This record gives sequence, structure tokens and C-alpha cells, in this order.
Amino acid sequence: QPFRSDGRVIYCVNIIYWYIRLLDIFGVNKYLGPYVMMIGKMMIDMMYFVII
Amino acid sequence: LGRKIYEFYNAPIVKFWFYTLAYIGYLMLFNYIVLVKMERWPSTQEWIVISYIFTLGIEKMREILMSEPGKLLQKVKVWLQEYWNVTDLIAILLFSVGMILRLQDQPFRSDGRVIYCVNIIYWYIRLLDIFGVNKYLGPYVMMIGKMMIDMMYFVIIMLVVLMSFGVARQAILFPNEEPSWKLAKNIFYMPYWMIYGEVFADQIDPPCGQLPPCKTGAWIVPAIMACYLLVANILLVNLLIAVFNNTFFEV
Amino acid sequence: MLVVLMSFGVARQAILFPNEEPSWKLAKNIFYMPYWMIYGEVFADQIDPPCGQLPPCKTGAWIVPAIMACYLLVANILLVNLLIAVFNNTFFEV
Ligand SMILES: CC(C)CCC[C@@H](C)[C@H]1CC[C@H]2[C@@H]3CC=C4C[C@@H](OC(=O)CCC(=O)O)CC[C@]4(C)[C@H]3CC[C@]12C
Ligand SMILES: CC(C)CCC[C@@H](C)[C@H]1CC[C@H]2[C@@H]3CC=C4C[C@@H](OC(=O)CCC(=O)O)CC[C@]4(C)[C@H]3CC[C@]12C
Ligand SMILES: CC(C)CCC[C@@H](C)[C@H]1CC[C@H]2[C@@H]3CC=C4C[C@@H](OC(=O)CCC(=O)O)CC[C@]4(C)[C@H]3CC[C@]12C
Ligand SMILES: CC(C)CCC[C@@H](C)[C@H]1CC[C@H]2[C@@H]3CC=C4C[C@@H](OC(=O)CCC(=O)O)CC[C@]4(C)[C@H]3CC[C@]12C
Ligand SMILES: CC(C)CCC[C@@H](C)[C@H]1CC[C@H]2[C@@H]3CC=C4C[C@@H](OC(=O)CCC(=O)O)CC[C@]4(C)[C@H]3CC[C@]12C
Ligand SMILES: CC(C)CCC[C@@H](C)[C@H]1CC[C@H]2[C@@H]3CC=C4C[C@@H](OC(=O)CCC(=O)O)CC[C@]4(C)[C@H]3CC[C@]12C
Ligand SMILES: Cc1cc(NC(=O)[C@H](c2ccccc2)N2CCCc3ccccc32)no1
Repeated sequence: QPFRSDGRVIYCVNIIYWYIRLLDIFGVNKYLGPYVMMIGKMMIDMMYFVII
Repeated sequence: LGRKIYEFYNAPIVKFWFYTLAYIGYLMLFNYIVLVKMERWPSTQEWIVISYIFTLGIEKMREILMSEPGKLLQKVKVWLQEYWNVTDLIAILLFSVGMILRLQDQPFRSDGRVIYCVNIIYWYIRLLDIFGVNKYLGPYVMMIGKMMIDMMYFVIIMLVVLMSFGVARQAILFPNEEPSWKLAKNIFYMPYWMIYGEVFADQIDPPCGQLPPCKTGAWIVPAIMACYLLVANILLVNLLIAVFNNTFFEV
Repeated sequence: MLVVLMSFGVARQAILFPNEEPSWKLAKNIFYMPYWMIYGEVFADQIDPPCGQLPPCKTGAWIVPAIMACYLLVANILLVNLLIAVFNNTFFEV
């Protein structure tokens, strides 16, 4: 301690990333892949929206 | 006059409206018996509802027997090819199970009440099913179907994002909960009502250390809360705006 | 919407509050609670209050969060978006 709780925090943000990798693997499905590229282009447009 | 009354009452539109009025009265008496009490023996309204269900089951057996094929398993499969017949049979067995439980003593009576409520849910969905006769409601019904499929795929993606945020929140804050099934309750509880309005303003960054001491990374939870709800609400909800608009053109 | 909302309200007021005698306030509750549930405020205090730890839990008190989630989900998203699409395709003709 106190580095153990910091390691726990890093473990949680890595969970976040590995669920995003589970979102990445959904490009095999023909119904989820279009939604994934929606997430990408809508993320760019929301970056400009987030500025305004 | 006898030919007049017999020619009137055998008309299919008269049959449709009489069945609709009887279904309306059925839904009324079902509402009455799920709000008002039940004892060791049922009331007259609940006996009428039981009679409704059992005669509907007898009529469904008449539908199965008097169909077009001649083999028993073939005509049963032909009748079960329709989805509404499948859910109707599931509800009939559910009501009979609930009535068997309710005719027994406590604590099975409250379980029968629970089954009665979820059967109410189903019979209101059947009232939604009957709205395919109207030229203005039928398009809305097929919207409900195709939008339900698209929301199933949306619910998969939303469930991934929401589950990740809930796991991160319940692992940063509350860092000392032993193995219990209530952890899943928390991670599915908090973000799901976070989407829909109420952000739980008291629960986000409560004052600590000024009060219990702050957990390590307690400031990370406002940041991942902001990031999660942001991309969740705006990205996926708008996404569903675009999805349901491009579904409506074809329909 | 009235069909779906009425079914959820009847189910909620029949699972929870299982001991209310015949009174016209039952209709008040079943039209009260889901209608403001749609529009914002989800009544966070009233959903899964701690019981048995406090009055004992009614049977199936855990079913009300599930049917709450299912109801508002399909209610809010399915019908409200549906009205987005409906009002967009009305605006073209007008
Ligand atoms: C990835 C998606 C599709 C599902 C995510 C599910 C998780 C939220 C679940 C699945 C595995 C679950 C765990 C499986 C085992 C247990 C032991 C369980 O312990 C007991 O019930 C006490 C008795 C015993 O230890 O056997 C408490 C819940 C817990 C930690 C569960 C917590 C919730 C978890 C992580
Ligand atoms: C692929 C998609 C469409 C699946 C959608 C369904 C799931 C998101 C649902 C169905 C079954 C649900 C589970 C059914 C039962 C429980 C036990 C429940 O345990 C408690 O609440 C603790 C005990 C208690 O306090 O009653 C926690 C939620 C959980 C894991 C539920 C989490 C959400 C689940 C996985
Ligand atoms: C996306 C655009 C349009 C707006 C920008 C939003 C975020 C950049 C803001 C909104 C909420 C903010 C957070 C609100 C509260 C806190 C807690 C604060 O920590 C504390 O007050 C001490 C620890 C604690 O008590 O939790 C650190 C900054 C932080 C994470 C803020 C960081 C910046 C955030 C994430
Ligand atoms: C299906 C749609 C279109 C309407 C749904 C309406 C229901 C919510 C209503 C219609 C029938 C009503 C019931 C009709 C009769 C009564 C008796 C009533 O009792 C009294 O007023 C006391 C005096 C007496 O018993 O006559 C209390 C309300 C109650 C249970 C009503 C509760 C609310 C109900 C179920
Ligand atoms: C087909 C659609 C478009 C019809 C839309 C109208 C209905 C949804 C409204 C119109 C009349 C309303 C009813 C008028 C009066 C009452 C009595 C009211 O009784 C009480 O609140 C108890 C007494 C009290 O505390 O004042 C409960 C709601 C109810 C049944 C209302 C429920 C909602 C109703 C049926
Ligand atoms: C649809 C996708 C995108 C997200 C998944 C949402 C549901 C699957 C979650 C959200 C709210 C959850 C419920 C929140 C609280 C509870 C109460 C819990 O029961 C108790 O805590 C004990 C009884 C009580 O006190 O009510 C059982 C699990 C349950 C129904 C949970 C089951 C899973 C639910 C319905
Ligand atoms: C109990 C109970 C259910 C019920 N009603 C029906 O389940 C249904 C119906 C619903 C609304 C309007 C009209 C009819 N119905 C009755 C006879 C079998 C059948 C076949 C095909 C389509 C509908 C239908 N009445 O009492």
C-alpha cells in the first residue's frame, strides 16, 4: 500500500478498454458492423460538437 | 325476422366487433381481479376470467383439430408456425399454472398473483396485436417489430458500454464488498437509470475526507461518468434516431 | 402508448401495494406513476426500496425493477423515436 489501490484503478480502466475491444470484435456481424462505423463517424462529428 | 337476425349475427365484422367487446370486458375484469382481493375461494369476476381463459383454450384446441392437414403432428406444427398462437398457448399454460398455485394456500397465492400480473402484460400486448385492422395503427405495429429487431442489436452494444461503466464504477467506489450477487444488481442498476433522465446527483462526487475518507481514484468516477453517459446517451440514442428514420422509409 | 403504459401501471400497482381495497385511487396510481416516469423523473427513491433488512418484501418485489426497465425502455425509445420518424415523414408533405 498505497500502490495496490492504484493498480486496482488501472485494472478498472483496462476493463473499460477490453469492453471496447469486445465492441471491436463485432465487425463480423452484418447487423452490428454498420452500427460500429456509425460509432466512428458520429464520434468525429461529436468531437466538433464537443468543441462548440 | 329469423333469417334477418341469423344473417346479421353470422357476419364476420359482427363477429370481430363482438369478440373485441368481449375482450375489452375481459381486460376490465382482469384489471378488477388484479387490484381487488382474492381469498381461499375466488370471487365471481375471477371465476368469469377463469371461464374466459378455459374457453379460449378449448377454442384453440378446436383451431388445432379443425385445420387443413390430416396428420396430428403436421397440423399441430402448422398451427404453431404462427408466433401469436405460440405465445397464446404459453399464456394459457401460464394462467393454468397460476390458477393451480392460487387455489393452493399461502405462500403460493401471491405467486399466482404475480403470474396473473405478467399475464395481464401479455393480454395487453394481444390488444396491441388486434390493432392490425386499423389502417393507421398497423404501420405503427410493423414499426414496433422492425424497431424491436434494431433495438435488439442496439441493446447488445448499449449493454456492452453500460456494463463496462457499471463494472468500473462499482469496482472503484465500494471497494470492499465481498462475493454477493448484489454486485450485478448494482452494475445493472445505476447506469440504466442514469441514461433515462435521473443522473443521481447526490451519488456523484460526494464530499469525502472533509465524512469517510476518499477511496483511491474517487475523482476518476466523475470523469468516466461524464464520458460514459456522454457517448451512451448522445452517440447511441441519436444513432437510434437515424436507425428508426431509415426504417420508416421502407415500411 | 396508453395500452403499454396502462399495462405496466396495472402490473406495478398489483405487485407492489398488494393490500389496497376497492377505491378509485388505484386508477390514479396506475395513470400517475408511469406517465411521469416517461418524461424525465424516474422516481429513484420508489424503485427497489430496501425491504426486509423496514417492512418485509412483497412477493415478486424484484420483478418490478425488471418490468420497469422493460416498460420504460420500449416505451421511451421505441415509441418516442417512432414519433421522430412519424413527424419527420409528416413534414415532407406539409
Ligand atoms: C459478460 C456478460 C455477458 C455477463 C456479465 C456477468 C457478470 C456481472 C457476473 C458473471 C460471473 C459472476 C460472478 C460469479 C460468481 C460469484 C460468486 C457468488 O458467491 C455466492 O453466491 C456465494 C456462494 C459461492 O461462493 O459459491 C457471488 C457473485 C459472484 C462474485 C458473481 C458476480 C457477478 C458476475 C461477475
Ligand atoms: C444478449 C442480451 C439481449 C441479453 C439481455 C438479458 C440480460 C441483460 C439479463 C437477463 C438475465 C439477467 C440476470 C438475471 C438475474 C440476476 C440476479 C440479480 O441478483 C440480485 O439482484 C441479487 C439478489 C437479490 O437481491 O435479489 C442480479 C442481476 C442478474 C445477474 C440479471 C442481470 C441481467 C441479465 C443477465
Ligand atoms: C464534453 C464537454 C462538452 C464538456 C466537458 C465535461 C468534462 C471535461 C467535465 C464534466 C465533469 C467534470 C468532473 C467533475 C468533478 C470532478 C471531481 C474532481 O475531484 C474532486 O473534486 C476530488 C475527488 C472527489 O471528491 O471525487 C476532479 C475533476 C472532476 C473529475 C471533473 C473533471 C472534468 C469533467 C469530467
Ligand atoms: C381498458 C381501459 C380502456 C380502461 C381501464 C379502466 C380501469 C383502470 C378501471 C375500469 C373498471 C374500474 C373498477 C370498477 C369498479 C370499482 C369499484 C369502486 O368502488 C367504489 O367506488 C366503492 C363503492 C362500490 O363498490 O360501488 C372502486 C374502483 C373500482 C375497483 C374500479 C377500479 C379501476 C377500474 C379497474
Ligand atoms: C382513447 C384515448 C384517447 C382516451 C384518453 C382519455 C383517458 C385516458 C382519460 C379520460 C377520462 C379519464 C379518467 C377520468 C377520471 C378518473 C378518476 C380518477 O379517480 C381518482 O383520482 C380517485 C379520486 C380522487 O382522488 O380524486 C382516476 C383517474 C380516472 C379514472 C381517469 C383515467 C384516465 C381517463 C380514462
Ligand atoms: C437493456 C440493456 C441495455 C441493459 C440491461 C438492463 C436490465 C437487464 C437490468 C437493469 C435494472 C436491473 C434490475 C435492477 C434491480 C433488481 C432487483 C433485484 O432484487 C433485489 O434487489 C431484491 C428484491 C427487491 O428489493 O426488490 C433483482 C435484480 C433486478 C430485478 C435487476 C435485474 C436486471 C435489470 C432489469
Ligand atoms: C380469455 C380471452 C382471450 C380472448 N380473445 C382472444 O384471444 C382473441 C381476440 C382478441 C381481441 C379481439 C378479438 C379476439 N381471439 C379469440 C378467439 C380465438 C382467436 C383467434 C384468432 C384471433 C383472435 C382470437 N377472449 O377471451
